[PDB]
Order: sequence, then structure tokens, then C-alpha cells
Amino acid sequence: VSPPPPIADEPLTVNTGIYLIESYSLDDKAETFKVNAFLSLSWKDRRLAFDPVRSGVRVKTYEPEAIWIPEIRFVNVENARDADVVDISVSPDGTVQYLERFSARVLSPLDFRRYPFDSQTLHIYLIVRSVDTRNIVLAVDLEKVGKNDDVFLTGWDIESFTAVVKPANFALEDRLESKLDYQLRISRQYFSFIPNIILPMLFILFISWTAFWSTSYEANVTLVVSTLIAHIAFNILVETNLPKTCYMTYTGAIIFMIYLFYFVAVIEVTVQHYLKVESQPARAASITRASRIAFPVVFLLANIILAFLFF
Amino acid sequence: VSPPPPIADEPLTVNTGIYLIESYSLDDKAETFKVNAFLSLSWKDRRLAFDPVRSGVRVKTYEPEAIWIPEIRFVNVENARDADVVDISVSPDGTVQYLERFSARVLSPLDFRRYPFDSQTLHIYLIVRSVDTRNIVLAVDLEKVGKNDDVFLTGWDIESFTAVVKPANFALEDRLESKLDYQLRISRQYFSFIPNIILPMLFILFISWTAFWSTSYEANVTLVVSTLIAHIAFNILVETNLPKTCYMTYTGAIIFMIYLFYFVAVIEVTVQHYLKVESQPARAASITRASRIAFPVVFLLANIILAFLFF
Amino acid sequence: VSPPPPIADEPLTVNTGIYLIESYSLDDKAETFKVNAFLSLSWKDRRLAFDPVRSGVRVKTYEPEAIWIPEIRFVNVENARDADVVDISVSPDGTVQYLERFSARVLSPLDFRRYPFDSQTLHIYLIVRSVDTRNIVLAVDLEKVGKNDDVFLTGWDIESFTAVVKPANFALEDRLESKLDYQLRISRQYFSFIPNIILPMLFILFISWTAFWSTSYEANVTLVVSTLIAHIAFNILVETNLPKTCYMTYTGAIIFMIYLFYFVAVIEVTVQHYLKVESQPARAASITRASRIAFPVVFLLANIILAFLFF
Amino acid sequence: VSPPPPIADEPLTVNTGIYLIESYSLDDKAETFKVNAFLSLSWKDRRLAFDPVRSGVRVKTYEPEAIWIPEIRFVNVENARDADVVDISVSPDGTVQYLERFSARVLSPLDFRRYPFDSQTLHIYLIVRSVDTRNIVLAVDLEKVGKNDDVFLTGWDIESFTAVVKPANFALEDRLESKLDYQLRISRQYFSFIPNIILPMLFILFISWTAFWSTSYEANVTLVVSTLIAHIAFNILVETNLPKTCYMTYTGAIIFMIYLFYFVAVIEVTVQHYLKVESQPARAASITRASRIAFPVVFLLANIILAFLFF
Amino acid sequence: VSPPPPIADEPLTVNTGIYLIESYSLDDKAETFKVNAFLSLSWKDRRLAFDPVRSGVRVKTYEPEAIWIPEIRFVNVENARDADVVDISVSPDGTVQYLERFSARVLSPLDFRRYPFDSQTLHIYLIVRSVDTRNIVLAVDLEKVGKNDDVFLTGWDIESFTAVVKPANFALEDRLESKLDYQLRISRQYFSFIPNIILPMLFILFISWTAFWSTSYEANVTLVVSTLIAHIAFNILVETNLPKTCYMTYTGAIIFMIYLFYFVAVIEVTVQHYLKVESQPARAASITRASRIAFPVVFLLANIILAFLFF
Ligand SMILES: [Cl-]
Ligand SMILES: [Cl-]
Ligand SMILES: [Cl-]
Ligand SMILES: [Cl-]
Ligand SMILES: [Cl-]
Ligand code: NA
Ligand code: NA
Ligand code: NA
Ligand code: NA
Ligand code: NA
Ligand code: NA
Ligand code: NA
Repeated sequence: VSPPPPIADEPLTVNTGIYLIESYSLDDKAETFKVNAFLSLSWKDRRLAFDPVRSGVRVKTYEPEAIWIPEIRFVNVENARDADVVDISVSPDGTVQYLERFSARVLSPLDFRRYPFDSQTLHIYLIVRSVDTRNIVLAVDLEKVGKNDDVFLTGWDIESFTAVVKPANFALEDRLESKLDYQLRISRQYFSFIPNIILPMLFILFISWTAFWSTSYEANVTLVVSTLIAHIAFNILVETNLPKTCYMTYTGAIIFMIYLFYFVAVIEVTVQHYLKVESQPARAASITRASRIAFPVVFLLANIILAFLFF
Repeated sequence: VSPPPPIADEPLTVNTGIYLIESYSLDDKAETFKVNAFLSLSWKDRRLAFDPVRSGVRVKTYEPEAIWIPEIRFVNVENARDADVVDISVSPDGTVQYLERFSARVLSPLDFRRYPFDSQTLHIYLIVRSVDTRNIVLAVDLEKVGKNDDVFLTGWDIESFTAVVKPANFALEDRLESKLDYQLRISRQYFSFIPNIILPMLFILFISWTAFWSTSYEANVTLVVSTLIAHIAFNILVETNLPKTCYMTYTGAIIFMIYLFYFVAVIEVTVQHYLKVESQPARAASITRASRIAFPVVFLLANIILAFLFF
Repeated sequence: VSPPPPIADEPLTVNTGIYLIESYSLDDKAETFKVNAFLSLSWKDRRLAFDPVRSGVRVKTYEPEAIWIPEIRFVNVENARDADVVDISVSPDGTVQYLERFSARVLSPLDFRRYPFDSQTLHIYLIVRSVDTRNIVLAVDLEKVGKNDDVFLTGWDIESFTAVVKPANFALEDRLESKLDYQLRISRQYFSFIPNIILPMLFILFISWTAFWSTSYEANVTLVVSTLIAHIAFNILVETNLPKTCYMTYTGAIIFMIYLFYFVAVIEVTVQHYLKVESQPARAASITRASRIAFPVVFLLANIILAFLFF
Repeated sequence: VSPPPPIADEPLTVNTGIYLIESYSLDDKAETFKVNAFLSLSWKDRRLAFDPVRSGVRVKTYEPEAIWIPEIRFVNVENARDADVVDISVSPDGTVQYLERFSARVLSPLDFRRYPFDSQTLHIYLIVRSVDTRNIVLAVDLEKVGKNDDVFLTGWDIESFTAVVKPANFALEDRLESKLDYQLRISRQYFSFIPNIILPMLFILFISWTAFWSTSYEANVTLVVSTLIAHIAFNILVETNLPKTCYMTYTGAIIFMIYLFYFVAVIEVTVQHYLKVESQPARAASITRASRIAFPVVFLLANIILAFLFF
Repeated sequence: VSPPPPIADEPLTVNTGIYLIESYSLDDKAETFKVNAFLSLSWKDRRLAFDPVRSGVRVKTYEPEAIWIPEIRFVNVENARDADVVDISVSPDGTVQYLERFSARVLSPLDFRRYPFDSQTLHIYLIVRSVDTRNIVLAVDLEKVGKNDDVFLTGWDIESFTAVVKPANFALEDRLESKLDYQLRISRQYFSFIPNIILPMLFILFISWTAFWSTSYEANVTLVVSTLIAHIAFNILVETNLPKTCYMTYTGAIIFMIYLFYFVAVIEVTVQHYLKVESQPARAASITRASRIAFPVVFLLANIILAFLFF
């Protein structure tokens, strides 16, 4: 089978449409997500045109083998899509209406800079290669683009599934290519982030600040160093949530700042002890007393500065 | 092959039935489970009808290729089902009796709010797309819906496998679709949750309350902070047996409240020490003595309040 | 092709045989094990009978497509077996000698109540569905059931591979089914559980009992709480080695009892300190002295009681 | 189908070209990476020549089955590539222009000696085995070798995708083989390595050096041993971000040196205490005072020496 | 197609040869390794013989379907090999020369008794089942057995790839079977085992022995118990690099002996304290002083005894 011939020098328009049935397995670390969906294609092949009153029937059904079908592919997929043709229907004028149901593991990069308040735009790229006999351009049939209401993605709120209607037509290896961008916008849903990660982590930190109300070097060392170990053990515990990145994250900065707060606390505890042993407890008391307000204030300000920087 | 033509205007009824052979691999985190089962379908195609007298035989066996079979699909499956046709049998009147054996990884959302006492309703959705020549509706043959007695799901009690007899008929991408709901009800079975997770966690907490019978700040700091580390280490240990959710869990609330109890204990220990060093051991003793009854009482009440809230 | 017709009303006997070539990947947590084996089937189809004198040859070889072969399936398999036909050989009387080499991931529940001294019985169920024309029953050819001598399963001792010769014939979805039980008996060979899990766990516990020879509350708190953390860290270390169950295990019970021993030790340490501070060191010394023999004795007895209860 | 016959004794030249569409799943531990690309091949088969006047069309399209296509394979791939033919086009002269799209998990060794500043040269080897009738040699069409601009590999910066134009022609199992080297040059991108791994690790080490300003053996033991535990806990935490190698890494040298610094600190702490108890606090103070500058200086120098040795 | 008939009673000799292209994914815990190789087979089929003079050509190429090919299989493979026929050539006398490229995940038991100094012998078993008409025996063509020079196995040194030339002929299920043993000898390469596992582990143990230079029970308890926790944390860290076995290992024995050394140290610390409190510091000092030389000496000898016992 060969592609349909043109009336004049015009290319062939293929009316695409992706309707999401199921979305699942969003791997934050692999930057992949799986999707089960319909793919509807529609073009006009006049060789397939028929008179309805002579044939008796209003639409003819065909097998994929029987007719010319455009080679549509996905750009950002791991392997070839697991597709099964649902129906092929030709109208009297030759307009083919193809429909298939596929499942694919899609690659879309993620932006963890604002985690756990981050919103993502997942992409699904459709592409078609233009043949020698005639050029092929992709079109969006907005009536055939959507998603089922049950469609969920655990820990996320699925906002919208839309398509960039203007295709990116370009040249590649001496032939024309028509690319389409399907966008799945998702915002993070993590209500339990505060009681499960932030709040227990902050308690550990405030426990260490009780050293500003003690004069026992031995107790203070235990307080500041043990809570530092407890902070690490707490991090080995909630590490699954800790977004695995190579740029600085909002959550990533806070964690770093917390390590600095533990270090500075040790300095104070060491200073207070040294001045006390050097028989100058007047300064040792001044510092400890200052630190009682200095540590919470500097922490609150530094978090305001950060929150501002990231949002 | 084309679908059977109607005598009048009536749609084609397909009598469905799923009989579970083997259930397994329930992934609480992925919200998936795997199932091995039979799928029985039945429809009336009068084109295949035959007189038993002249043919000699009462039932004719066919190959899938030889006859028209409806395109039945699962909605909430990860990839296409691994199906193998068992038998196709046409009765004299043309009533086809299809049977296949399939295996599929099903997506059914889970509700961890009441874990480890949670009960789930696993769904299996059957769907058929109506063709242009004829509309197709799904029906349930209750005599062909069930499960083998050996059918197990480790850590769960399989209660019932039933089907919502009324199909959800709706319009999708300009064509009619008949959807069916098969429900697998399972209640959690975790007897060892108390001795393996709750009881050792509570012992750690009670160890921390021995600080209300000590006046040694150095011993108390060790007691309350070490058991806090031990609580985390215990959590990194039973981290597998922890339900991973983005809403608040019963178990998850307890865990949070336990972190608050550790924090408050530190405050008491710090207060008792400060009042003692500030030469006011009369109130330091009062507080420590109150805490001896205050900490267990508030803990018991708060757990009653929580258990009431979730159940 | 259709099944062979009966001389009388008798059903068709298919002589089964599974010979294990390789056993591997026993997943204690998934309750699965993979196997690579031969499957030999033998029946009598008189339509295939031939005179050896006129034909010249004593046995005729056929292609699966060329002749009727019964639809044999496995019950407890994850997906369809990866089978490849080795040889099909028809004797003069019409007796077919089928042989195929397959590999399958089998599901067989495990009993961890007596771990690490547990022995398991892995099952492989063969099933055949009776057709309309004639009923099919499965038989065991003991000469064709066995296992290679190299057959190993790391973590176990392979005792026997036998078959329950009497098939479980029953009715399902209005048709007869003949089921067969193949049993692979394996006993656990973990001979180093003691030096790797039990002995170090016990050392850590005995270290805590040195608190009965000390009067230093501060040292005792460190001793009993640190070894409690060390017990957890040891458990996060050997947790891969330990069993994953939703009932009570022998190992599980001991672990639980050990947590109780840590709690009781804390009570003693707390009591001894309180009586000493309340200026009553006569009873504080009595208790500590009693505990020196009470803790080991109660431990030995309780382990005898438990070992008896489980075995 | 047989290969095209030579005019004279010249071999057949196949013009290769790999254009990367997607690069992903770089497994540092497995030394593998996955890739999704186009493979364009071009050779001359004069048996396929045609007159565009008689044939009507300027280029004929063929099915893989219909014509002779060279058996091109990848050397360093895990399994066979998941290829799908895009287009086969023959010009009147007999020049075949093949194009397929393949996915493949490629094996290229990695050099972690300079991690996290390491750069890699990933290889993709194309090979063709010469047949008996005529020899086959591989050629590079530089116009058909490249990569899409969106092509990413998380935590790395993709520098270049080039091909060694001269094929490595050699003899293997008595026949000629033409091998081609495609090189993907990447350099590590880990900005957050300093705040997430190095800086918190160093804080923990500096905390241990506060023992040079204390005389309390009990506090010093806690300081040096607790930070040693904290160093390990931190390493179990960042364990993921550590290259798992069987030679010495730049990072692996630093980590080792840090363990030596902890050991030496213990010696000092032990020595200072012994001299103090042996009533010689003049030397004990000298050592502690020296260590205040000795430990940071030796650490800075040793890191300079190392950084120089590795880079 | 049927097998070639014999001139006499002689069996058919098939000349085997495996040439390794790629070796990878050696899973120490699963006892498996993946391999990508050529498989060359050669047998004499006189039915395929041809006079060069009449035929015109010296060698005829065939399709697998066109001629009789022996059913060669691998014994110790997980699933069926992913094979693709490269070339089939028939010389004028009838000598078929088959060549295919395959990939297989092989099963080869490993011996971790001498880890990390262990050397392994990986096996690849070729087998052929004798047919009724003619018996089949396997032969080794040493000119066709080898490995590419780039062939690597990370963390191992590939010594040799040879084949046991004498096949193991035996009877299985009433038919003759010819088995061949291909051996891949690999010796471990773990230079960094000393700085990454042994040396930091010994430093922890050495730290514990500083308790023999202290009289502070409180400091000694911290020293011995904390380093015991640090030993565990270190083990949870390097547990990836420790042989995941059953039977006693060289590394396995050392680790155990180290746990005994921690326990004995506690006894000394406890004894020294008890004698001191019981006002007998003459004996308490003697023991501590003896232990200063007793602990290192007994450790050095016990390791000498061990290494002798294992090597
Ligand atoms: Cl695609
Ligand atoms: Cl489906
Ligand atoms: Cl099966
Ligand atoms: Cl390949
Ligand atoms: Cl094989
Ligand atoms: Na298509
Ligand atoms: Na179907
Ligand atoms: Na302590
Ligand atoms: Na079969
Ligand atoms: Na090819
Ligand atoms: Na500690
Ligand atoms: Na073969």
C-alpha cells in the first residue's frame, strides 16, 4: 500500500487525539510515568471513497493490513507502545477514522526546585515522518483529546490534559517531520509532609536548643550531638520523600541550613564551656542568654529569606 | 468478519463472567494486584445457527479467526491481558459460548486511613465499544462469576468476589460504551502488628517516662534523647510495615502524637533541671510528680480520642 | 483437529510427568519459585495408528500443528509457561509420546512458623479441561517424574520431588476438570543462623545484664538503653535474613521476648536507683543481687517453654 | 534472498548513521545506559534497479521481507535491539535507503577515579559479518549522525555524539568483520554534591575537633565516638550518592582519610587523659594545644596532596 | 525434515563452539551471570551434498526451515536463549556450518568460603537429545572456542574460557543425551576491600581497646558499647560488600570473632569496675594492664589461625 495522492501541492493532515484511560507509576527518580490511553487518527484517502446508495452501507470497516495507515510514533517513550487497533472506519468521501488503545512508559523531565509544593508539566510527543511521494502534517482534534474522570496519580492533583494545537514542523535527515505536544499538568498533593517530615525534624532541632538553658557541658554535648545523630537517622527514615536531585531544592536548602544550625550550636556549647573553665562565667552566661533568642530568630529570618528566594 | 445483524433495533447483549483461579502480588505502594482467572463470554450470532438433525452434532467448535468475537477489554489494567482461548462452542440457535484464561496486573486505589484494620474493595472493569452497524451492551451471568477455594492473598482475608449486574452505559469519543464492575472485597489480617510494631514502640516510650523518677539531668537527657533515637531506629526497622500515604492514617496519627510526647518529655526534663538549678526544687518536684500521672493519662485519653475519630 | 473418539463411554487418560532440570529464585517474601523442567505427555489416538511392516518405520514423528494435542495448563503459575516442544513420537498402536521443555514461576504458599528450622512442600498443579465430545482425565507415569542430581536451591536442602498419583477430578463452569499435585519437599539448611543472628543478638542482651553488677544509674542507663539501640541496629542489619509474616513465628516470638527483657531491665535499673535515693539501699541491693540469677534463669525457662510450644 | 553481486572484487559499503532521539537510564553500578535512536543504512543493490518512465514512480518502497538487507548488529548490547523499520526506499540506480528506529540497553565501562568531577566516553559498536559470496564493510554518513536538542541524561551534561569514521576491519571465526565506534561524551553535573555530601560530612569532623578545647575525658569520648557514629549514619544516608568501585576513587580516598582522622583524634583524647591521670598535665596541655592547629593543617595539606594526585 | 541417516551404526557428531562477545551482570546473591556470544555448530548431512562442477557454486546458503538442524539447548539457563541465526552454509560434501548469536542468563553456583580472595569457575552446559532414528553426540571445535579481548566483568579478572572436550554422555527418560562443559574462570579483583571494609572496621575495634588505659567505668561503658553500635552501623553500611551466603566464610569468621572481642572487652570493663568497687584495685589494675597486651595478641594469633584454616 502507498499513501493517498494529493489534489494539488498540499500535504496530508492527520487529525490526532489522545484520551487518557489510566495514568500511574510516576517515578520521580527515573523521571518517567506510565499511561494507558486511546489514540485516534483521521485522514482522507479518496482511493477509499464510495457511493453510499450503490454500496448500501454508510461506513466500511477495514483491517490495518487492507489500507494505508500513517506511521505515527511517540518521541519520548522508553520502548515501542503496546498498541491494539480498536476500529478502522471509512466514510463515503474517503475519510478514515482509526482508533487504537496503547500503553506506554513516557519520559518527561521534572523540576524539584520547589518540592513539595512543585507543579509539573508532563509531555507526550507525537511525530510523523513525511514520505517521498507526499508530506505529512499532524493536526489536533480537540473533540478527541481528554481524560477519564477516575484518572489518578497518587500524591498529585491532575489539573489538565491539553494539546499544543500548532505542530512543530522541522527537517531531519533530509525529510520533513510534524511533532505535537500533549501536556499533562499535575500539582503536588502532600498534606502529610508537615506532620511526617517537617514537624518531627524541627522538634529534634528545638531539643538541641535546650542546651542554652543548661550549664552542664556533658549534658549539652549529649543534647547537641545525639539530636544531630537523630537528625541523620530521621533522614535515613524519610529519605524516600527527599527528592533525588543535582540542583538546589527548597527542601534541600532547609536541610543544609539545619546542618549549619547544629554546627553553630556545638560552637556555642564549646565557647560557653571554655569561658567557664577559663574562669570568665560573666561572658559565658551572656552568650548562652543571647543564643536563647539568637538561634530561633536567625532560623525564622533565614527560612523567610529562603521561602522568598524559591517562591 | 462483521458483527451479527439485529432482528429489530435492539443492541447485542454479551454475558460476561470472571472466575478467579489465582490472586497474588498485592502491592500496597503501587495500588496494584495481579490476578489469574477465566473470562467467559456469550452472545447470539444467528449467522452461525444450525439444525442439529441434518448436521448430526449438537454443538460446533470454532477457532477465534473463524467467527466474529466482541472486542472486550479491561479498563484498569497496566498492560494488555495475557489471554489464551480455552474453548468456543456454538449451540444450535447460534448462541456462542466463549471461554479464555487470562492474567492481568489490575489498578485499584487503596484506603489506608484505617490501616492495619483497613478493608479494601478491589475493582476489575470490563468494557466494550459499540460499533457503527450494531450497539453492544454487557450483561452478568451470575452462574459464571466466582473464585476457587484455594484463592489466597497473604496478610489478607478474601471476603467476596461479586459483580455489579447493571452496566454503566455512557458515550465516549462519539460512540457507546458498556462498562461492568467486578468487586473483590478483602479485609486485612495482621495479628502480629501488635507484638511486632505497636508493643515494642510503646516500651521505648515507657522507658522515656522513667525520667519522671530521676533527678539526674545527665541520666534524663540520655533516657529521653536515646529512646527518641531508638524510636527512629525502630521505625527504620519496621519501615516496611508502615502504610505510605498522602492523607492522615490512624497508625500515622499515633506515630505523630508519639513525637509530640518525646518533645514534651524533653521540656519537663529541661524545666525540672532549670527550677532545681534556680534553687526552687519545691515546684521542680511538683512538676516531675504530676508528670508521673500526666504523661500516661494524656496518652491514654489522646489514643481513645484518635481511635474514636478513625472508627 | 478434533479429540480422539472413544471406543466406549470411557474418558481419555493423559500420562503426565515432570522432570526438574533446574530449580532457582525461591522468593520467601513473594511465596514464589522459578523452575526449568521437561513435561512429558502420553495418550492414545487410534486415528494415528499404523502398520510398521507396510510403512517400513517403527515410529512416526509429527509437528504439533499436524496432530491433536490436549490443552494441559498449570494452575498456580504467574504467567503462561515458556514451553518449546522437544519431540512428538507416535507408536504403531497410536500412542503419542509428547515431550516439551518449559520454565515457569510457580506460586506455593510458605509456613514460617518454625523458621529457621522450617521445611516446605512446594506445589505444581497440572490441569486439563474436558471437552464436549469426550472427557479428559490426568494420570501419573512414575517412570517420567524426577529431578536432575545437580538440582539446587540456595538456602535449602531438596528432599524429594514426587506426585500425588490420584487426580482431583471436579466440576467447574459446567465442565469436568482433572487436577494433579506435584510436590517438591525442601528443608532449610541455615547452619550459620546461630553465629550470624542468634549469638551476636544474645551477646548484646548479656551486655545489658552487666547493669546488675553496677550501682551507677548513669552507667546502667547507658548500658540498658544503648544495647537496646544496638539490638535494633543489629535487627536493621540482619532483617534481610529474618522471616516476613502476618502470624507468629518462632524467631518472631524470641525477638518479642527480648524486647520485654530490655523493658524489665530498665524497671530494675530505675527501682534500684529510686530505693537508693529514698535511702533504702538494703532492698536496692537485694533486687540487683536477685536479678543477677533471675534474668538468666527466667530467660532460659521462657526459651524452653517457647521451643516446646513451636516444636 | 542473497547479497548483491560485485562488479569486480570490491566489497559492499553500507553507509551507517545513528541519530539519538532519547538517552536515559544511566546505571552507574551496572555500567549500562539505555538509548532510543534512528539507524539509517544505505547500500547499492543493482538487482533492484528500475526505469521511472516504465514504473511510473521515481522511488520504489519495499518491505524488509521483499529485499536483501545486511545483518547489522550491535556489539555491546544486553539483548537484541527493539527495532521497527520506518522506511525502505530504492532509487532507479538500486541504492537502498533503509531507516529503522531502535531502543537498546548499551554496555560501556565507566571510570569513577575522578567522581564527582568525572567525564565519560560511552560507546555504541556497530558490526557486520561478511558473507561467503562477497565481503561487507561499514561506512559513516556524517550527514546522518547526530542527536536531538532535548536529549538529556540527568546529573550529566551531554557534550558530543560523534563516530570514528574508519571501521575496525578484522578476522573472526574464519570470516571478515567490519566494526564501527559511535562515541557519546558526557561530563558530570553535581553542583549540590558540596552542600549535600561534603559540607555536612566536614561539619561532623569539625565537631570532633572541639575535643581539643575540653579536658573532660567523658565529654571527649562522647564527642569523638558519637561524631564517628554520625559519620557512619551520614554515609548510610548518602550511600546512594557514593560510587561503588573496586579501585581507589578520589572521594573514596577522602572518606578513608576521614576514618584515619577519627582514629588519631581518639589517640590524642586517650593520651591527654593518661598524662593527666599520671599527673603530668604540662605535656597533656601541650599535645591538646598542638592538636588545635595540627589536626586542621594536616587535613588541609593531605586534601591538597590528594586533589593534586587525582587531578 | 528428518535427521541424516547413518552409513553404519555410528552416531552423529556435532562440532560445537562458543565465542564470548560480552559478559556482564554477575549477581553474586542470585548465583547468575549474563553472557552474549556466538554459537557455532557443524554436522555432516550427505542428503545436502552437491557436485561443485554441476552446481556452479562451492557453498550453498540455507534458511533454518529449509534443512534439518539439531535441537541444541543449554542446561543451566533461566529461560530459553535469545538466539538469531547469523549464517548456514553447506560445503560440497554436505558439512553444514551453522552460526547464531545468542544471549543467556546462566546459573552457576559460587564458592564464597575464600571471599574476597575467591576465584570462580562459571559453567555453560550444552546438551542434545538423541532421536529415535539416530543417536547424537557433541564434539568441541577448539578453533571455534574463545572470547573477545574487550570482554570484562567488573570487579573480577577474566582468566580463561575453555571447554571440557570429552562430552558427558548419559541416559535420561529412555533416550541418550550428550552434555558439554564450557568453563569461564574468573578471579576476584577487590583492592579497595582493605581501605573500605577491613581497615575502618579494625579502627572501631582498636578504639574500644582504649578502655584498657582508663579507670572511668562511665567512659569505658561509652567506649565499648558505642564502638559496638558503630561496628553494627558500619556493617549496615558495607553490608552490600559482604558475602550474601550461608556456610562459614573467611570474612564471615572474622566478623563473628570481632563480636566475641566486644563481648570479652565488656567483661574486662565490668570486672575492673567490680574489683575497684569491692576495694581490691591491685587485681583490677593487673587485669587492665594484662588486657593491654592480651587483647591485641589474642586477636593477631586468632586471625593467623583463621587465614591458615581458610588458605
Ligand atoms: Cl512509539
Ligand atoms: Cl485488556
Ligand atoms: Cl500454564
Ligand atoms: Cl543488536
Ligand atoms: Cl536453551
Ligand atoms: Na500507526
Ligand atoms: Na476479546
Ligand atoms: Na551518653
Ligand atoms: Na500443551
Ligand atoms: Na538489520
Ligand atoms: Na549514642
Ligand atoms: Na538450535
